[PDB]
Amino acid sequence: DAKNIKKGPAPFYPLEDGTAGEQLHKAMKRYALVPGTIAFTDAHIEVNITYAEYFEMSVRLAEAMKRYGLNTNHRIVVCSENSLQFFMPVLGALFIGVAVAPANDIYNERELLNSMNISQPTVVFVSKKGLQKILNVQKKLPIIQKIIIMDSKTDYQGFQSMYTFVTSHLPPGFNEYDFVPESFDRDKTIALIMNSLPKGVALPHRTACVRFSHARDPIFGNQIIPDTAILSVVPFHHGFGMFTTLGYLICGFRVVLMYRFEEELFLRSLQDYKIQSALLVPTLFSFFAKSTLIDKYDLSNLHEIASGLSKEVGEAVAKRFHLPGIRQGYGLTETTSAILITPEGDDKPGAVGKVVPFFEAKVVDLDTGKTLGVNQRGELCVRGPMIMSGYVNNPEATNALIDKDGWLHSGDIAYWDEDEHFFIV
Ligand SMILES: COc1ccc2nc(-c3ccccc3F)sc2c1
Repeated sequence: DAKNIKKGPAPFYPLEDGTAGEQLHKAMKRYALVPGTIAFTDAHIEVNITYAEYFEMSVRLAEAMKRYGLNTNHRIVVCSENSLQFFMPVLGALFIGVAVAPANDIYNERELLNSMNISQPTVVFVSKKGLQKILNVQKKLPIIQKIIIMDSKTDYQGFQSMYTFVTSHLPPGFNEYDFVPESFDRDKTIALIMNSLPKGVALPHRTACVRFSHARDPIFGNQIIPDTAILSVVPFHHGFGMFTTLGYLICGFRVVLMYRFEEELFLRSLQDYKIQSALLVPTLFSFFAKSTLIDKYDLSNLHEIASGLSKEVGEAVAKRFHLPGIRQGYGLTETTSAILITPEGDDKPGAVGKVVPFFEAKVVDLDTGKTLGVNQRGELCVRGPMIMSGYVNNPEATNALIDKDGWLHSGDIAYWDEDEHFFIV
């Protein structure tokens, strides 16, 4: 009964060929050519980094990693609080088909070990404040040959920074603008290994490329407008943070970051950076339903607040911020990014929105498995090319989640309405 399978429409702009590395390289190269185009802004220290800086350093890291001997048989871990440097090794690795495993930077040694025992990285990039945990983990995982320091210019405590690592490995006369990223099979080559005990979620490059179609979609993403700035407190190592940010880079936006929440810094940043869009994890929505300080800031450039909710809290937050509603999205680590998203300007309080392009969604009767019609409640199941290739070295868990037909069973109860909006119950 195809009428009861909700399908995404055609993408505004058709799905681009190329790896995720190649598409990020191509977009970023263009922005790099316009001086002063801002990529990231650290709200705490107030430092800006431009696309030219970001592009050049990413390309230098890609080439240095290649000369060091990394290739598609290798993985790297990136372990760090949100920062200006976080995406440099992520981009450099995607440029060369090296899989990236973000490790949650508040994981202790035990959680870290389990994460990295699944990802098995050869090189670990880490912030200064994570160095000790990584040193303690390296002891039990000798596969880690090299630790590189992210937020340092010079060597740090006997370890190379990203800058001196690059200098150690670049050929003479290296040209960042002549560099060409690696081409490979984007379905077979893993881009990201995300954590979901925790398991490892393998995401081929293909899932990111589809995300980049959604990201710049005027209905399912953000329209590419100049001088667009986003404020993001979301962890970069979590799919919500990872896949929104990569998409913002494709778009040329200014990504203003915070690595720890504070009420004044956050509202003052919205005001002073004239933020157009803001990202909140769910507990920060409850937080701003309680806030009264919002009223004291000029938030007239704010177009949207995006949520990775209860209909009550979302309604209150929208009102406090003087917005028509909340831009909700629903996704799992296992689906790369959001597979249901509030279509631009067509929000419904309490809905998670509509099926994104390339995807499909249904709800099924709980004890049965039978597909259901409008306004009927059952388990949400989704099918599309952003679904993980699988949990790493764990086929039983993978087969328990995704059926022989490619349907991923979300575990959540939902229903969809006559306009094809989904509601999670
Ligand atoms: C509001 O728009 C968005 C855009 C991306 C997005 N990703 C989400 C997600 C991705 C991975 C894991 C968990 C998530 F909630 S929710 C969401 C919502």
